[PDB]
Amino acid sequence: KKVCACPKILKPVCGSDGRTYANSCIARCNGVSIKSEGSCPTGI
Repeated sequence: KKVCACPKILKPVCGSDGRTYANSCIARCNGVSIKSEGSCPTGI
């Protein structure tokens, strides 16, 4: 099984699954799309 290696960049974003990613590249490798900006909350 292959997997993407997350880069060393900062200012993460929120995918359309409702989870945090270091960039759009990572959400895409999980089958998610970018939705909003910043680190996403746990749901609180």
